[PDB]
Amino acid sequence: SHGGFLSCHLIGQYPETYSACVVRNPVINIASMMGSTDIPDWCMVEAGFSYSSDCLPDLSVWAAMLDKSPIKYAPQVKTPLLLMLGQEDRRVPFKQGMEYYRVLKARNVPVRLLLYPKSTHALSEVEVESDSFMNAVLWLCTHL
Amino acid sequence: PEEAAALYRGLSRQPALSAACLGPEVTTRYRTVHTEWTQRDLERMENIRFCRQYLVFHDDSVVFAGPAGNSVETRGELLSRESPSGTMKAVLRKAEKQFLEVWEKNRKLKSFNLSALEKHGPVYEDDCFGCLSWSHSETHLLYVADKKRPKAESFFQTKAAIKGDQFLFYEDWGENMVSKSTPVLCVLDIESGNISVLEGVPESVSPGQAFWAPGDTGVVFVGWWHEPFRLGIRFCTNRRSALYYVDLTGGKCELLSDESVAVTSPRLSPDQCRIVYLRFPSLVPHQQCGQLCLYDWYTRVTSVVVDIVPRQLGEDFSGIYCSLLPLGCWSADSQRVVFDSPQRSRQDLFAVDTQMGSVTSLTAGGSGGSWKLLTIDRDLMVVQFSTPSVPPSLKVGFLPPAGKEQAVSWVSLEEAEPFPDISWSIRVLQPPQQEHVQYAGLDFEAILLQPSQVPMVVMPHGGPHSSFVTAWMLFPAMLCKMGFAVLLVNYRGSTGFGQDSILSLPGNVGHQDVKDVQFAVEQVLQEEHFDAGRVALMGGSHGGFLSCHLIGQYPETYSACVVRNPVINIASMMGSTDIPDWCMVEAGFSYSSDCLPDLSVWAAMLDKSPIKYAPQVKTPLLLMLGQEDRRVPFKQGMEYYRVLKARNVPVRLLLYPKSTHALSEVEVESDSFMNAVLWLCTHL
Amino acid sequence: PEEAAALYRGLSRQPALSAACLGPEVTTRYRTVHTEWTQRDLERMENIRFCRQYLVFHDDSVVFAGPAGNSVETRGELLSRESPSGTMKAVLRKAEKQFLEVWEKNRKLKSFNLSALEKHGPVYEDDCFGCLSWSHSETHLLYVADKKRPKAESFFQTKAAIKGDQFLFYEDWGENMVSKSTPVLCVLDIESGNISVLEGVPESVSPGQAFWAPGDTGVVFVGWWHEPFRLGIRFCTNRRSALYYVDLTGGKCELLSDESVAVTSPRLSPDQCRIVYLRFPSLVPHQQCGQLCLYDWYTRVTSVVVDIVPRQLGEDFSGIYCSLLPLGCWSADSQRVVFDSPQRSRQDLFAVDTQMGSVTSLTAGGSGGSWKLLTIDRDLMVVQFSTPSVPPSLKVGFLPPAGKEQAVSWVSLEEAEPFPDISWSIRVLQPPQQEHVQYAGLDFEAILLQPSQVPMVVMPHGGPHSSFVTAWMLFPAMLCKMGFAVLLVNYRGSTGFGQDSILSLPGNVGHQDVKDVQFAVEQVLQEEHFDAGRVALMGGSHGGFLSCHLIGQYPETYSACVVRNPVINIASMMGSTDIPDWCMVEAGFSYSSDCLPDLSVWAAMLDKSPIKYAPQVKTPLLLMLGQEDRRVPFKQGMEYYRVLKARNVPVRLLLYPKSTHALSEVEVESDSFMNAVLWLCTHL
Amino acid sequence: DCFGCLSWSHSETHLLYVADKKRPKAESFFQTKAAIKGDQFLFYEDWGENMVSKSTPVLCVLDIESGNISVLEGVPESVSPGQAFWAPGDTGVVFVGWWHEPFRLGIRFCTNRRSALYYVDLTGGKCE
Ligand SMILES: CC(=O)N[C@@H](C)[C@H](C)O
Ligand SMILES: CC(=O)N[C@@H](C)[C@H](C)O
Ligand SMILES: CC(=O)N[C@@H](C)[C@H](C)O
Repeated sequence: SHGGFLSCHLIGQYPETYSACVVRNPVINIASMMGSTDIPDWCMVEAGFSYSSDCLPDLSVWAAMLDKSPIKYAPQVKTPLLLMLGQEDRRVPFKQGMEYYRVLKARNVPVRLLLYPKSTHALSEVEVESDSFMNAVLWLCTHL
Repeated sequence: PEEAAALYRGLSRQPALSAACLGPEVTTRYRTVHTEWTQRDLERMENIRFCRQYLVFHDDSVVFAGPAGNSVETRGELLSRESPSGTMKAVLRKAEKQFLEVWEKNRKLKSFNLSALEKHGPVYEDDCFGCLSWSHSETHLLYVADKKRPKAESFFQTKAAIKGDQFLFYEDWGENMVSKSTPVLCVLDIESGNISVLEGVPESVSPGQAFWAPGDTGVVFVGWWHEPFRLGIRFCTNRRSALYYVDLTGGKCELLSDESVAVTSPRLSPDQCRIVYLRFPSLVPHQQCGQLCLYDWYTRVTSVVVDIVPRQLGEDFSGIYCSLLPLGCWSADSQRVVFDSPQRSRQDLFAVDTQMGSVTSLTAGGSGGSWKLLTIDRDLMVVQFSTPSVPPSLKVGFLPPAGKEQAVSWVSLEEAEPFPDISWSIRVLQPPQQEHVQYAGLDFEAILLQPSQVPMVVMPHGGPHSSFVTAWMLFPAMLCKMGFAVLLVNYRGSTGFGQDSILSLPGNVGHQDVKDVQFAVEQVLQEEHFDAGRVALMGGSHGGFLSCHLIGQYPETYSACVVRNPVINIASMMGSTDIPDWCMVEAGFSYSSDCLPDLSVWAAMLDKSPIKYAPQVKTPLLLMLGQEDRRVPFKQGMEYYRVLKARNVPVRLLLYPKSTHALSEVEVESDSFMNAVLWLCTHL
Repeated sequence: PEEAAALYRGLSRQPALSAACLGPEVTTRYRTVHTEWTQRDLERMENIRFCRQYLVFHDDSVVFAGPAGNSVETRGELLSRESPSGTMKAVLRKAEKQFLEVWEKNRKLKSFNLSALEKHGPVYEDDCFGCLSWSHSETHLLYVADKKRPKAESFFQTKAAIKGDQFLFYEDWGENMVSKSTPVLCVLDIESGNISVLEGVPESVSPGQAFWAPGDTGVVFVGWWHEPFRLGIRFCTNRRSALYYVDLTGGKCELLSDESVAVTSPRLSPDQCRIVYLRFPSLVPHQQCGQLCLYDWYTRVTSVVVDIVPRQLGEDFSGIYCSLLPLGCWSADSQRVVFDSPQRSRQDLFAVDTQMGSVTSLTAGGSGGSWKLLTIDRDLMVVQFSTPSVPPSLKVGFLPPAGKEQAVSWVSLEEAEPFPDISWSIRVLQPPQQEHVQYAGLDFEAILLQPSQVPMVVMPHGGPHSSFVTAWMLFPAMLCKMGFAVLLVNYRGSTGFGQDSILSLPGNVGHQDVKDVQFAVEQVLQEEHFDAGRVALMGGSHGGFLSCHLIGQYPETYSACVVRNPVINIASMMGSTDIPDWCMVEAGFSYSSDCLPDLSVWAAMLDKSPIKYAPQVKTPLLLMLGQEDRRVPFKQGMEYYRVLKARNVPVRLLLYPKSTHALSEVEVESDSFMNAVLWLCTHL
Repeated sequence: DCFGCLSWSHSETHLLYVADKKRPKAESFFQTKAAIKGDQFLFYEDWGENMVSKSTPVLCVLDIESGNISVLEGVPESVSPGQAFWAPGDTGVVFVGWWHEPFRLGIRFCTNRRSALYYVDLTGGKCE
């Protein structure tokens, strides 16, 4: 989640310091996230603007959320990545990981994706959790 | 609510044609024509498909024609194709599993269980990739089916395969193509019963629309490029593609057309010496005017039989706008091709010579109407004719020799009773300031329906590279029967008006078509003298986008609005859809796969979106959304709904948990239409 | 096992006719004939039903005939009936629920949901009671459906009806009629859409076979008596019944025939002035020779057009043995009736005049074959012809005027390729001592199939009041193809040999037919010079009872035996069968509802049971039983098996958990047949 | 855990819990009949993440002796109640009310939603 947001920021801004990365349901674009989520106030508060129910964001607000997003550092990533997404996630929509995956695939960077059709923001199902943990451990053992 | 329900029940009774074919000629001479029809059953809430047979006695003249039995309903049939000689018939049946059966005479010769053979995935039943072609030797069959994914198992499995790859990701072809990643060509031998997959298709290409080469030596197909992404393919004819030929044995592959432009709909002449297809020059708009290209099998040469008409090539032709050519389109002489294309605000049939290059309109003249060609075999043409005031009817004609094509006589196999309470007309409108510099002098049209103090309903088409034609439309007809004058607007950028009209729209979506619709409404109100107090809007998809723009920029001109799956924010839409290039092209920027938009691009899409005018809306609104829509995500309507609800504006919302971009389900369509009619009747 | 499977697959491919109808006459004159066929699909393990249409051009002569399309499979249709004028068509569709649809031209006019109206139970799809008749004014429909049982609830029900009657007992009509207690007549008005149940049927009578009276004033039906018990009705034509007429309004009821004899199959003349039905004089045997009775609607008089033939009325007639007359059986002149009846060891078509009383055989002479009449309209007859060496074929003929009926010419619409590797013949046998005193001079027949050191298979028919006819039988044909000579025996007591032959059998079942079968086998072995070392037996129901007797009474004459649902003890069967009368009659006693069998009765039944010879059986026996057989309790076979097993006699038992007395399910029939062949082959 | 509650009465004779409200029955326009027509596919907003099909809860009180179930009639219209418990003396119910006007923001992992503490009498619908 937010840890994935920080991990993407770290692998983007410091490319030659890490050898692997595993992220589950990350946040990639705040501006695109605001339109499709159940907590639109989270994006406004984290960006730095007060949230108003009867309001429409201006161009400066969108510019701020675009500048703070990790996708801005996408064309500098050079570390293998593994993503786990929940197709029924409603807090962080699953398209956020897919746009990052598309950007990384366009530049020919090794990326692995696993999509769970019935999971949620927590990945709390026994089978889902077991499979995700085993895949992450094998990925880390193989690359490191 | 009882009168509206009765009217809908009455108007949904009329059937619609789906396909046609011609049987072998029997010397007593006469022929049999097989027609397939579809209808809506409201008691069962389903789409019933049935079949019927007709007999035509011919001497190059239609001596006699009549029915030859009753209608028998068929269930479970996906694909069918009669034999080239008419002896046999191959059918695909979805009995959970899939079966391929070969009927001959009055007995089922053999049926094959495709699933239990464990060689491929489920077959393709769509029109973009689905194909079933008999061999020229009548001994083999060919079709397209999904590839076989290796079996996967969990890490912790009790055992008396790849472990961990259970939940891998497989990308599909966007809208209405769920779980369709990579198709493959399969060939079945009827005698032995074996199934073999071809081994010459390039890795980065998905094949389709295959047919057997002359001599049964190879397979000719159309390949679509899916590297690095899989863009949406429904309602889009700008995807990179090519024409390929692959030998049955050895895996040899050869290229037959250019690799930097879309090519589609290839057909083979009865003489088995030439191929004709459609080529699209540009890739920016999702629907444009193509050119008819011809390829010689022996001489190995290519030519352009028809070209792109800039504005209009004569008073009868405006360009080729059909996505798929008919399954049978050649003539007996193997020198002429008959197709059906839109023209202005109607649809017509055209015949094109592959040597001279002239195009002649067979249905030219008259007051209007829509004609559709179903098949042509041995110079016998089967045609469906529809008009806004009469349900579709069936007709059979004979193609006269070259130079006298316009003198064609029709025989009515099946005629439907018309509705004499609907009068329709076509109005031509010239824009004022509003005209651009590169493209000047263009005019658009609008169809007006009135009964034969009158409220009006304005309907713009989606697309925006689509068009309205004078055919049988259920909803406008029932609205006119209720007492509403209906105006369907074909603004600048529609199809059937030349390539310049299509090319003018991109880069100006939001400030040019809205003005065109408003001007059409104002001119019609001034001329026809209707009731200006009660005027309503009702648009679907892109039309909803235009309707929201209209109700935002002109608040005191309308009294109601009904929108289904509208587009509200382009910038937010770009991130979650299967066609990201649509937003970039409509905004005015070239689409690049390896690119990230800047702040100026986001500012442009924000300025062109209708949400910018949200705090000025003062008209009641009704929204219909599909929770499983993948072309226009359903959050787009919900953000507009939230903005309108915050300002305390009366809004009604209906969400269908299993619908799609089309709302094509019988129950969904019935409920949505009834709700819209009640809303319009109550508010107006 | 591969060769036998391939042979069965090849021989099961041939289709079989099910029904036929004739369309309206069109003046160009020509007519359309609709044929329905059934086939066995082994890949899906189901029975596929499809339809086909033919065209016949007539000038009272068949000028031309040929096919008019392909075959389309239909699923979910239970009952159908074309309109009397041919304009419309009513269909019953089992889409969980039941629908009644009215098709006209190329569109479904209206469909009614029968279940949601909550007026009656499920409709009847059988042939004994099922009926669907259009009104003479073409505005109403009539059918038969189960009665409505009042709702019941448990004593302890959580509530936000009768309590305690949840598990009440409702008696059904024996075999193959589960959950069918009391039917009722329902009339549906197409215009309004209402459904009304008639209110004149007597309480102690179940109605059926209804049709509209002349003038659309009332309904004429056949009523069956079910007081105090409900005896089995399948394969039985001796149940008390009568002919009743009930007015639509007022509930008036009238009787038209005698109330102390079975009457069935009433038909109405095209002139709408007379009715013809079949009357059965005796009630003892389950199948006998009836008489054709005629009733005048205006004069209110009754007469006997045909009577019971004691031995033989000429060299071409032996009596009427058909349970149901064809749906269309009258002629245009409304003075002649055409039916199909067995005669000796074949089946023929007969025409009977209702004024003179003479019966003429249209298919008289020739070498053999089986003819079946499907329909006759406007003196045009549709006929199915089958022979043991050729699958059934379709034919169309014209009925010549009176006095020259034997000069009828046929036109072959559809002909099936024959099998030239099978030769069949008919043998006549005269019994020795073995002849009774009351009935002397009777002779029986046997059909012999041989290829065109040979083992033989002997097959007696069930019934025992049934018969074998020279028609297309799958199992004897495949056995002959394997290399087995097949002998089908029609012992004394079969049908098609006069009333005396039928009446001789009762009271002597167990010591007379066994000797007849043994004599036939001995004579055939002596004459044809086959291999006496290898001779097998195979039979079902009564045939199984006979087979068991033979292998016990004659120990060293057979080398194997395959029985199916056999009768092993009549005494025990009496209390566990739906037809307890059969046991009493066959044993030689008069069945009485109010009677408890004495010791004498029991003794007789046990002495005729084949279990009294069990200690001597030494032939390997293959037993196939249907767990849900309600005609012959499956426990019968079990008791025989136990005895033989205890005495160490090779017995293999294959119990089907859902099969009935017929074991007709494709999955059961395919396995049973296959297993049988292997068994016989191995031992022989 | 946000709204679920089950509290015994102080007199040990009643029970109280929270359950979803009752939506009026709806039917299609074309229904075969031997209710509101057209409102079948109306929209009901839920409480965001992991709370699918949970729009407006209500307080229910069950009497063990008689077996009747009664819904309280004092909760304000624009407030969803929860975390209820019996007041001292078994005279009323004290609960926490969350505001859902005009939107329903997500509530899982969030503790900044506007709310208040309310007291409602069993009979009369008095609210404080
Ligand atoms: C409050 C929230 O949105 N959290 C997601 C970003 C992550 C599960 O942390
Ligand atoms: C191509 C596309 O996205 N169309 C939607 C906006 C609408 C169904 O028109
Ligand atoms: C009349 C009848 O069904 N009898 C049984 C014994 C058998 C099926 O023959």
